Amino acid sequence: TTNHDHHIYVLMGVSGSGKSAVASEVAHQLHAAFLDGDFLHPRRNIEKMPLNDDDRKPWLQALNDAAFAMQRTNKVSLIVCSALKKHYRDLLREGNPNLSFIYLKGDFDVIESRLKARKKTQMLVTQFETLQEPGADETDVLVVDIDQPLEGVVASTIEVIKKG
Amino acid sequence: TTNHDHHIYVLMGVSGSGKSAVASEVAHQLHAAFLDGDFLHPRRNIEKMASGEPLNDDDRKPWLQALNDAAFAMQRTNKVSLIVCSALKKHYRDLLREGNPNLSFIYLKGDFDVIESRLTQMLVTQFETLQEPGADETDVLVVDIDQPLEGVVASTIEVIKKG
Ligand SMILES: [Cl-]
Ligand SMILES: [Cl-]
Repeated sequence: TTNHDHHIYVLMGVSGSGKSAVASEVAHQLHAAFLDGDFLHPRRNIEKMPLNDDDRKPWLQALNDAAFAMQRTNKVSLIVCSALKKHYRDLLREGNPNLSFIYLKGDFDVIESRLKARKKTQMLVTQFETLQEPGADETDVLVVDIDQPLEGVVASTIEVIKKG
Repeated sequence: TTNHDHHIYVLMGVSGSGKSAVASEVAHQLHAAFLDGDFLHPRRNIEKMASGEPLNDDDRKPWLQALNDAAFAMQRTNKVSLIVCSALKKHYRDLLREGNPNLSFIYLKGDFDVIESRLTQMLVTQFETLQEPGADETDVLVVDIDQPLEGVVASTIEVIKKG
């Protein structure tokens, strides 16, 4: 069964919005479970690695199943998944009423500079075109401004998680 | 491709050996990737634990394949990746190793006295299922869990840095 006393937060946003870094630190501070969704891409997906809907299908099912597994024994679970399209989000939501999204939101230049700093440019543009910012119909979406130092993003994400 | 410069450590051992607590802390201190493999279990597998039934080999199969896949995904962009998996049988370990030469195991080892205190019946069954890695398993590093968490964490870090 779904445990309503427990909750899943899917950190979403385009590649470069710092999702893993944020999730890892938040998880550590809240003693929460943490899953970087990027690790569940199918064998085949890693072999290819602008992915398509059919590409993402099995991945999103895996992430839906993982969230279900995580909420059984964890009060708080964080899953990183860009979840750019509303449909991807609805897929994560299936049978998971106790799941919400924390949208790490930033402008193109902020994300572009983080990407340029890492250890692509066109994909980022493509990232933004694909992204459908959650609208008023999605009431389980909380937004955090990533145009701030890492510790601030972390603390904004924590506030968003604790406000309820 | 496999990046032999990168490494995956599967923290193994029976339930109650503190696998998750150690992995979490280690990953954070090292900035390593971390996946608790329990989260990749198929619902049916979850359910057998619901009623308190000990798991089967065919049970564990897709679970292990997905852990194998996750290890391969983790090693592409992380120099150090930690996966929690009890990996009690030698065959489970072999499944995780397939295609992953850069995967080894960190065995959180303790006997029944300790794990019972650190912790009923499943524990007894865990030990029966446990096939302690022998000499034919060279990518197994052993960590004594009969010390505080801080020490376990430190011994685990040392094991990862020795190589
Ligand atoms: Cl990101
Ligand atoms: Cl454990």
